[PDB]
Amino acid sequence: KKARMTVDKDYKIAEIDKRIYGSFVEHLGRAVYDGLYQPGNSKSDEDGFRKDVIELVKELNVPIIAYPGGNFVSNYFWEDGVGPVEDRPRRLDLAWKSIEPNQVGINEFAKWCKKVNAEIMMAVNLGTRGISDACNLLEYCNHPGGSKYSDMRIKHGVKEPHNIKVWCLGNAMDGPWQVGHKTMDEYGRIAEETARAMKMIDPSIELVACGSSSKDMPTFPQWEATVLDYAYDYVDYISLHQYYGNKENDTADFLAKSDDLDDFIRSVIATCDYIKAKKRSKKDIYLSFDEWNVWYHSNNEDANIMQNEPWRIAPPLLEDIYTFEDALLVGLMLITLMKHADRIKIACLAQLINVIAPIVTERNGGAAWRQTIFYPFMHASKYGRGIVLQPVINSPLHDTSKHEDVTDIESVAIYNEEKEEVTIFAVNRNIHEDIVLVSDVRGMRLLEHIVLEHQDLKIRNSVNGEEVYPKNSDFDDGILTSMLRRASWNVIRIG
Amino acid sequence: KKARMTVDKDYKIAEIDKRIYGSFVEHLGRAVYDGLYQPGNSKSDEDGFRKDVIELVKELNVPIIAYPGGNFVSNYFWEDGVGPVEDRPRRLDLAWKSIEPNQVGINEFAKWCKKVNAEIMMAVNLGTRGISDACNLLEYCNHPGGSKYSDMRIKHGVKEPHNIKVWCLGNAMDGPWQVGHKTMDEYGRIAEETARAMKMIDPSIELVACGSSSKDMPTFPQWEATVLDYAYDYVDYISLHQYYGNKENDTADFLAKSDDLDDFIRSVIATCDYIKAKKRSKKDIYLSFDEWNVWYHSNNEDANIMQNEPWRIAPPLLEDIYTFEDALLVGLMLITLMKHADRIKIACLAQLINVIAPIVTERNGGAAWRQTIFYPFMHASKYGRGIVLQPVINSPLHDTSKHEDVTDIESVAIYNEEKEEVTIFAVNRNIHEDIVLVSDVRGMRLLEHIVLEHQDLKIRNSVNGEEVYPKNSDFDDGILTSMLRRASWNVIRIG
Amino acid sequence: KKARMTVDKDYKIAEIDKRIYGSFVEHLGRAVYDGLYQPGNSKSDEDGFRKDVIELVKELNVPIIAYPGGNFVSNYFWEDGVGPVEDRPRRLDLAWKSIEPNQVGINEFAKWCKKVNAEIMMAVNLGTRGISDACNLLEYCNHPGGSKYSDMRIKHGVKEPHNIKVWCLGNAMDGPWQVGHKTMDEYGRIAEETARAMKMIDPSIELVACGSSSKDMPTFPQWEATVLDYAYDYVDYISLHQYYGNKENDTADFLAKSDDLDDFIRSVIATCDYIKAKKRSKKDIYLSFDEWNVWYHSNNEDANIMQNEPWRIAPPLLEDIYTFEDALLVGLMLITLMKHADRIKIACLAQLINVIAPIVTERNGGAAWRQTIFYPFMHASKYGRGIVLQPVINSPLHDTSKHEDVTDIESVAIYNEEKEEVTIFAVNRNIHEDIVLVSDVRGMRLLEHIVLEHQDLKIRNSVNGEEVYPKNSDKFDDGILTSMLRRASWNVIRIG
Ligand SMILES: OC[C@@H]1O[C@@H](O)[C@H](O)[C@H]1O
Ligand SMILES: OC[C@@H]1O[C@@H](O)[C@H](O)[C@H]1O
Ligand SMILES: OC[C@@H]1O[C@@H](O)[C@H](O)[C@H]1O
Repeated sequence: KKARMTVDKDYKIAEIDKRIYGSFVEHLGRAVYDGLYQPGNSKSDEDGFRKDVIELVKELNVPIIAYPGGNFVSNYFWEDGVGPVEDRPRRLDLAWKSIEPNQVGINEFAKWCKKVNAEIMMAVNLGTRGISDACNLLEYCNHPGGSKYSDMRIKHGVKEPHNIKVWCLGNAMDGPWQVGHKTMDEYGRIAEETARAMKMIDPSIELVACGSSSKDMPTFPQWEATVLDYAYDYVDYISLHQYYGNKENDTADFLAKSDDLDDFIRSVIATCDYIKAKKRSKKDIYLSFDEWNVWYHSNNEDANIMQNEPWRIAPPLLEDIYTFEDALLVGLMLITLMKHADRIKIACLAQLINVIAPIVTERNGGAAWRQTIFYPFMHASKYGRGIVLQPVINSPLHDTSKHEDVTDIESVAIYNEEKEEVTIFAVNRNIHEDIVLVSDVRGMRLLEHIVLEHQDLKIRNSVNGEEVYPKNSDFDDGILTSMLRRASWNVIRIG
Repeated sequence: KKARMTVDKDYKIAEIDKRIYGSFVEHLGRAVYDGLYQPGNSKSDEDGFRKDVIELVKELNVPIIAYPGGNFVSNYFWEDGVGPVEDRPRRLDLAWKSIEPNQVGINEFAKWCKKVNAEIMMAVNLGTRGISDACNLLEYCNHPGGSKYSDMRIKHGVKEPHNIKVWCLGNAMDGPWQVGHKTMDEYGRIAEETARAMKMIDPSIELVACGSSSKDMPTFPQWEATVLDYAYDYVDYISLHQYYGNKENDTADFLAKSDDLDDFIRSVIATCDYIKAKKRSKKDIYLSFDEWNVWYHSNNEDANIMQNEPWRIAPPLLEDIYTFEDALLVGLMLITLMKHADRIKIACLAQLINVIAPIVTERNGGAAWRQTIFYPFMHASKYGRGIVLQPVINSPLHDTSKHEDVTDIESVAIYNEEKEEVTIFAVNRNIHEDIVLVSDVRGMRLLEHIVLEHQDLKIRNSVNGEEVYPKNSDFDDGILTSMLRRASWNVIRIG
Repeated sequence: KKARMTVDKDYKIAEIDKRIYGSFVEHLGRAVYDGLYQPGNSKSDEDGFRKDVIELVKELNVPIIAYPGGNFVSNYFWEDGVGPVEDRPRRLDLAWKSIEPNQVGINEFAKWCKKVNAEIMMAVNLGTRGISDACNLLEYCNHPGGSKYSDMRIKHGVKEPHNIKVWCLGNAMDGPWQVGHKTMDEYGRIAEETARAMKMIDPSIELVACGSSSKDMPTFPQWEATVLDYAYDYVDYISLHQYYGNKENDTADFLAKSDDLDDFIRSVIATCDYIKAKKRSKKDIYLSFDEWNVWYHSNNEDANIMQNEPWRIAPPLLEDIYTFEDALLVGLMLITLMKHADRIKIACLAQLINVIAPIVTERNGGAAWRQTIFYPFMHASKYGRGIVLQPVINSPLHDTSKHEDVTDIESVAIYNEEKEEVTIFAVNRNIHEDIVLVSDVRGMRLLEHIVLEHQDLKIRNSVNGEEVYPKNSDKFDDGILTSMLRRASWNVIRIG
């Protein structure tokens, strides 16, 4: 019932890179068509972008958006999505068994990222294409002018280069369900050679090597080791993907899965440092966690849609509707991301609009709304800039059906120096027993105490109203005392 | 003089897949140009197809035709053969040192297949092209509309999709004489990935993985093992190729060669089942015998042509003129195919027109006529539909120069119970002795004994007449007693 | 003081293939643009070709020129350089951080080679491209007509096929500074299948497989053995690359480096013979030394030009200005090449115009002069055609900072039978002592003794004048030719 945590400014983990509050838009389902892009809608601007969605994205303070995939990119031909729209083909999207009409391509999606105050992180097709097509796309986007592909961008109506900073070398290609599956050795080579050439066009870019499609793949983490062995000198990040689900309907074990996330991350870091010692390099590889979220609700509808009604434009795929308990895990996942901010410098919640997303528009042009997971992310991105202090914590333990010694209270604190504030994120993942956390600030004024709680752990949000929303609700010597209700998300700020 | 055999509808082998009576047209020599396609000719229809050639193919009841190669496909660019004929290029055909004019492409050959009531088995180029080109060709042929390459087919004048059922992942590429020669691991990888992508576009197709170019390559049968190991989950067949020759002028040892055919088939079946165990699959790989024939007569003239008269259109290559003994061995090969109809589901006489073919057009628009090998195939395709019955047979044996204990009488019975007939196929390949076949027919009337025989084992057919052709030449109890002339082919039907 | 040589016309090494006097033009720096190709210029002809440069090349009697690279070729798309010039794109040259405007492509460069009496040895892109693109280029260039790419050539205004004889399968691709870098097994496989398919289009061409970037690469010589293992039956040559520098500023050691060249050539020959025994083949692979020169003066200015000033048309890259001691090592390398004429059949001075070149044009459109290295190459190419006789030399030796037992004199005799000339090429690389060379022409009138010498080993040529240029002599009565060879000199002594 008690839990003691001592924060101290002097005990840093690292500065937060803001790109860990990024997200991800794939040409999948209604992410784009009847998603952020709805040409005649009364709620859209003259370019067809839903303005209410733009506003909801800006509320999440997303600085970087992965695009356009995802499994989609591994058979995408980028030239299909630029130039006059009347001349753009329709294409089969093999990954998601849909027709892609290519109304949104590089230039429309870059315009959209301007409107939501975000940058693109661009993925290139290394499934069915290779080096020279990555070079062309990079020249098109980043070279000012005076060459075949920069002048082509100019002739398409974009005089200034997009100057995309981070590029991703394909998508995860270790699974037998993706077009252009590669062995680790094949992918290591194409990534090394694509990376080599791209850095010769634009040496200021950063590059992401793709890790395994999940930690459960038998080739994890040898895949990461092999790719980094080949490409180390030319890439800056390795990517990780992780999704969690609660089909077993075990909310106690569900919220313990953040422990598996912590272990996955350290595994990837050890793998990077193993290859570091092997190359005798002084460079550190950072982590790009460019696919993470809860994902399990829509699994069976998606299987129906493929292949019952295949080859639709914008079929409603991956439309997970999230519960309060899902928001609790998304919050736990964010706490775990923060705790490893010394190595994780990029992360993308997957995905942003409609597809397993914090932001939903109702089908056929309907209204936009916030899912339960919208709010833990909004809080983390708003108050979680600054310096991650080392959580030194003793907290009660519990076991679940499949995890052991699960921390009762997961927590981290982030000192914003320019603002003299200190924000403490804490989840009580004791489903039953309320707990108090006593926090010895030895720093270094109790601003507020925002909470995400609800009676019903399976409650949902909808276009008819949010049942889950930040209750701006609930310190005086040096020790801060606030109470963590069972199954709750807590944002405690100090000034 | 005496050989005995028990026929019994309870010792089934398998139901015959009629696709074992298939054939093969490659863009080679006079197969197409000055072959089935002759636009000026008086005997040609509105599309330029020779109508007498069309009639002869239908007499063979060929249900499936492989196209368009062959070594030719390994450097073929299928876009060169579709669209307005005025804009189609002339290409160098490296395999056969010829100019391909591309007057006949997929759409013309598909129309021709309709007129001979056959359908296409399409090979894709995995020599100099790869995944995305195979996907484009499949989309073009099988996707109905609303996408780049399907709409391209429609605009080219073919509104409905061809819906090609069986595709071949390349041609054999183990030979140093083939453009795009692959190692077995290289071919396995590209076959695996091409098949994976193709089945995402059209999951109803079947795919054929290529075997060794012959049983005599050092990489047979490890090539088959390796390809199947990579691609097992996505393919349905493995291909086999076999040609026999009588360059040594030894008819006895020549006719013994279907024994090595049987052994060859067993070797490939064992290879498939070894991999099935390795995979723990419940699927059996079936065999596609998409190249088999006698071929040796024209070998020296083809050296002359490729080496000194290169880059012609329609050079007269591979124009074997077949003898009566060649027809006997073709019959022995058809019997062996029938004996393995449990695993062999597709087979292709290589080839259908002019090129090592049962059908010949003279040259420079001359008349069409039937080679000796035409009639064993016509008999087998006409009456060999139904259930292959296990041959329990005790026959005299003989030695030849290079074969030991060769059975004198080779035989199988097919039981068509929807017509209530039992057709016995038998060859006496003892050339020096006549032999009586006592056939115990555990019942279940004789309707005819049909023969191909001749005194002159080297006699040929020609445009001036057929010397080898079906003769109606000649059981009461339940015991079928049939006299099998030395070096003869026999089709004895009971009902 | 005394070195003795025995020249017998019956002790032969081999007939000299004149393609050992080849050179090389890459789309690099000012080789093409502001070099051989200058449209506006008063010195330029109807095609835009500097006529003064054309005549300078013709004096070197260069029979074959490799083109278009070099690193450049490894990401070159040849179609960008043919067809109407108004429709040719500008492209990023990742190798040299330049813009390639493609005003000179294969058909302009083929015309230029006609004007200097040379042929192209063409390199195909095996970096980012492969089999089918090499087939297309070979058909465009060598197939008469009646097919897609041969007719395309005709449509572009070249009715006759170029009929290019020697093709180079990519460029060396073992280095991490190269677009499309390959492991030895990757390159082995791609070279094998490119070669196989190309020889089906035109069986009369000859093919060069690429060796390592230099002997110093860790994968040398295993790269050469693997590529030859794969492609042996389909290729005719293996390539070698060698450059030398004098950044340590040690003239004696510098001039000893032809000894390393000799060791390098033998190592590659052994490698060929190893694979030959492995293949039980009756065919020897021949050597193509298609990059060799002195190269070091311009390294630092080159590093500055990328970055700081990247993506220019025609940046002034690799503009080494050669000293007299550089010309001596160039002469020593040509002597070494001559001594291995039985296996080296193609060699390429890298490069011909402005880019580490014997011929310079001064930048922004004039005026064109000859570097110090121009002249040993001119002598070797003009008088070094015939039979390499076997060098029997008793030369005094000397040690240097990093080399031992270095001959003071390097010499080789080339017997021309259609002229009754013998030519003795000799270098005295003892920087300190004149040496008399006694040649016993067990033969068989002294025709001349040409000399390249100077008091300043660091003196350079320039547009303002040649400081280094040929002179006579100093200076044969029985069957005994005696000739004093100066301190640090290049010597061409001719008999008739
Ligand atoms: O997040 C959506 C999909 O999940 C993963 O399988 C893919 O990378 C991505 O396309
Ligand atoms: O039947 C002709 C040729 O036989 C084999 O050589 C090839 O696969 C095929 O093109
Ligand atoms: O000679 C110029 C360069 O030297 C080597 O680096 C390359 O092969 C070539 O491009």
